[PDB]
Amino acid sequence: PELVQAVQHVVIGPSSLIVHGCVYHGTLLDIHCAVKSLNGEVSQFLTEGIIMKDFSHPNVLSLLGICLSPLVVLPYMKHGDLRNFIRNETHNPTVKDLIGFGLQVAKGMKYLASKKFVHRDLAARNCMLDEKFTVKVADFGLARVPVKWMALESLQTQKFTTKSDVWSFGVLLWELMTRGAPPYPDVNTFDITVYLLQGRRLLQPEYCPDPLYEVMLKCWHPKAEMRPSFSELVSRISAIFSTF
Ligand SMILES: C[C@@H](c1ccccc1)n1cc(-c2cc(F)cc(F)c2)c(=O)[nH]c1=O
Repeated sequence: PELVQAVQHVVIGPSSLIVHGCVYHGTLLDIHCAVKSLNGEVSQFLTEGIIMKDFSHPNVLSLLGICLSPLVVLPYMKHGDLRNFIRNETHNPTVKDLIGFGLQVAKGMKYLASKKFVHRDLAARNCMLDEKFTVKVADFGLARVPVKWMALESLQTQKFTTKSDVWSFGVLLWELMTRGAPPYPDVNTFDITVYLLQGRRLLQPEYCPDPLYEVMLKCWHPKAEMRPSFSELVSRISAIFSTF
């Protein structure tokens, strides 16, 4: 009804999209795009469109538009996801370049948080890279419609907030400083809640600066309230990057 009218500015007409679930290459008119096919719930998908169409930040993947299986049209990202990029042979980003990637994630997340957007699945596998190696926060498989990245309160209560996203970002920083290493590889899926309650945490990566590892430890506080906001994380990571 009114949702139907509110999504008109995000709806793309079939005479403007050429598709060539999963992601397929496609062309858009208003240009090269990525089109994900989505194999009650349609109502929640439409409100997401209204929200994500408002997005305009250099570190956030933009939503070009939506199709009526429903399709999602996103800008094409040449170097794919961040996690696979830091594990690829052809790319050798320095430790300063990895810190820089993390800062771009923090600024895009600062933007998402300024707009009251709780990501729910922040991980390096969900951040894309474009042709200029700009890191763009994205979701490659529905989250608002991954236990080794979830906050303690999310594991126990199933509640997701911006402070629980800060916890996921701490794990994302670890992934970057380890170059795509699986967090908690010897901790069962069914054992992390007790492991985290007992105080235990991920250890300092070999090539991680001491102030940057303190930042990861701040994101992993048992109290969500005691965790640094995204604005604070941008401030602290910019400070580290400038003096590294
Ligand atoms: C815009 C981008 C994103 C996601 C999170 C944070 C920032 C940016 N994005 C949006 C959707 C999406 C779009 C919709 F219109 C409805 C929906 F259900 C999902 C998606 O599947 N993947 C993805 O990367």
